[PDB]
Amino acid sequence: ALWQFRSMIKCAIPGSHPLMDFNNYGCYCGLGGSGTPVDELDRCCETHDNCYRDAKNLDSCKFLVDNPYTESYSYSCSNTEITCNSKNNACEAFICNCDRNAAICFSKAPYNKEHKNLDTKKYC
Ligand SMILES: C[C@H](CCC(=O)NCCS(=O)(=O)O)[C@H]1CC[C@H]2[C@@H]3[C@H](O)C[C@@H]4C[C@H](O)CC[C@]4(C)[C@H]3CC[C@]12C
Ligand SMILES: [Ca+2]
Repeated sequence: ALWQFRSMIKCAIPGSHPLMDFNNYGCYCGLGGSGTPVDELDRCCETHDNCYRDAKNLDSCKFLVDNPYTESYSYSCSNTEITCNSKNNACEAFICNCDRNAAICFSKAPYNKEHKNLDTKKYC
């Protein structure tokens, strides 16, 4: 679920709490998404959006109001190391992994301040 995703991100990137703020990043980091990713970090979010999209397509899965972000799963954090609980059901496991991959992608991408709260109606 969204809040778990936030938590999962702080795990892989400690000094990140202040960035989940009211803000949004690039063309895909936030909700919706349109046009083309503006950089590596934004591409991570686009990839994550496509991942959720694949989840919504699994005929064996149905999420509340078709929003994978509502799906709560179980996961644990070690030393910035994320582990998805094997007890999660198939649908939850897919989401957990999407969130995990994104968290890892985020930790490796550069953060470009000029993309914070980018005017999406203009540049996306
Ligand atoms: C993980 C990211 C932090 C940047 C950063 O500190 N990089 C450091 C890199 S390095 O260590 O210096 O290499 C932040 C940037 C904007 C954040 C996103 C935005 O705040 C929009 C969204 C807010 C929601 O509460 C959670 C998902 C949501 C989609 C956030 C995921 C985390 C992001 C992608
Ligand atoms: Ca659940």
